[PDB]
Amino acid sequence: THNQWNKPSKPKTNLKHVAGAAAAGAVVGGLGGYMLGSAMSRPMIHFGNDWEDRYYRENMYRYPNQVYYRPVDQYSNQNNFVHDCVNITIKQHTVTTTTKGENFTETDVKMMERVVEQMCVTQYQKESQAYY
Amino acid sequence: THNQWNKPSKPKTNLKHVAGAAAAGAVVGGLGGYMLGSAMSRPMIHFGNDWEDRYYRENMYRYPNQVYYRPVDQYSNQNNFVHDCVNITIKQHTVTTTTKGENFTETDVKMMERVVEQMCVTQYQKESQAYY
Amino acid sequence: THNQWNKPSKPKTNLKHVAGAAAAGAVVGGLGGYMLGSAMSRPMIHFGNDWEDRYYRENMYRYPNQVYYRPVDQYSNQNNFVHDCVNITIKQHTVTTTTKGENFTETDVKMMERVVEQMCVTQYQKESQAYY
Repeated sequence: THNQWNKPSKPKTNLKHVAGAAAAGAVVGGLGGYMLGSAMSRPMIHFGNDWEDRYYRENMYRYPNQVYYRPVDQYSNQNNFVHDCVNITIKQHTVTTTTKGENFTETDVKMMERVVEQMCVTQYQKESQAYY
Repeated sequence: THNQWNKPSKPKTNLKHVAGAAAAGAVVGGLGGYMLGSAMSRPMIHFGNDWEDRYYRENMYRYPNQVYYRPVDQYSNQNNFVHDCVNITIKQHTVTTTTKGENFTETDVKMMERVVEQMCVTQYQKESQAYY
Repeated sequence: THNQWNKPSKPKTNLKHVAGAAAAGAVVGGLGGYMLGSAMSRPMIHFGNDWEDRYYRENMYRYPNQVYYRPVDQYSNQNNFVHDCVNITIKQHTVTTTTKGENFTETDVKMMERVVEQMCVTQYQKESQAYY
């Protein structure tokens, strides 16, 4: 006789963001930036009744991977990448307070002429010759 | 006779961000940046009843990986990368307070002429020759 | 007779950020930056009942990894990388207070002419010749 009696009370099980290869917010590029043979995930959760006998499972597995970066004649002049050019600030600030003033003049002058030429300029070639 | 009796009360099980290869927010590049044969994760959780007998499982596993970086004729002139050009500040600041003033003049002057030529400039070649 | 009786009360089990290869926020590049044969993780948690007999499992494993960096004719002129050019500040600052003042003049002059030429400039070649 085999008797299995199961009564789990208010279980909570949460799986979030389970993947073989996870690249949710990845930024990839640049002549073969990311190479991956294979990726596998197998989370297992057991909290019931389990009874097994005389079985034969999951035998003789092979996972052969070859990941080759093997170009023959590769010429790259400019290869670049940047993530962020962030929080760049230029200001002229004045705060003036006069609780009480009788006979006065206030002058506030601000000039910005040629403050910057290049601020966030990543890749360029100027007056340059390349021969192949 | 076999008896399995299971009554787990209010269990909480949380799996989050389980992957074989995790590159969620990765930045990758640059002529074969990231090379991975294989990546595997098998997290296992057991808090029930488990009973097993006369079994034969998970035998004879092979995980052969070859990761070769073998380019033959590779010419790279400029290869670069930067994460962030962040929090760059230029300012001219004045705070002025007068609580009481009779017969006075105030003059605030601020100039910015040519403060910066290049602020965040990553890769460039100027008046340069390359021969191949 | 086999009796298994299981009554775990309010267990909490948390797995977060479990991976074979973890590169969540990595920055990678540069002509074969990161090379890895294989990476595996198998975390296991047991707090139930577990009864096993006469079994044969997980035998005869092989994990052969070859990770070869072997370019034949590699020419790299400029290879570079920077993380951050952060928190760069140039400022001219004045705080003035006069609680009480009768007969006075205040002048405040700020100039920035040519403060910086290159602030965060990583890679460049200027008036340079390369022969191959």
